Amino acid sequence: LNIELTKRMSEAKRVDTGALVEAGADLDDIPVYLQRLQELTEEALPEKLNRFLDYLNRSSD
Amino acid sequence: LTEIHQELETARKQQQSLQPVALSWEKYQKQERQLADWLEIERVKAELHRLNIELTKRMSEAKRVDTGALVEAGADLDDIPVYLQRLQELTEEALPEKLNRFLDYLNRSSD
Repeated sequence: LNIELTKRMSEAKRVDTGALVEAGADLDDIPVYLQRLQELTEEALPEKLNRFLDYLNRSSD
Repeated sequence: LTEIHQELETARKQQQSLQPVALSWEKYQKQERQLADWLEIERVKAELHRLNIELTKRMSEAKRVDTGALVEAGADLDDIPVYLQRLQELTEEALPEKLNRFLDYLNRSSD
């Protein structure tokens, strides 16, 4: 499990652009990632898709 | 020439990624031989845990910067040999050729 977890964390840092850059790839850094995840599932994605659709409607039309 | 330069840069990046894998694998080999001689055990096994975590992280890194050959294998200890082979195949045959080609075409576009 630990191996997998570490591997998974790596891929996260592979795609992150600064959200969890300061974080590491050890189990002690697991909560931070989790927190980030909930944010991406709570406020970032919803509001940001809202902004994208608002721009696509106000502009391009 | 830019295509050739990109090939050379990718080869250099792959070799740089691979080398820490080799260092960590040598450390793991030393620890494994120590443990085998031992057969207190818990401390050695925890060090093995740490070394395997480092090994997997380095293997994943090397996979990230790979563009082919390493795709067959995975980021597991059993795949350690192939990566090592790749490193050699670079340091002796891939990186030199590439470099020469680059240093050739660089002179072919300027002189």
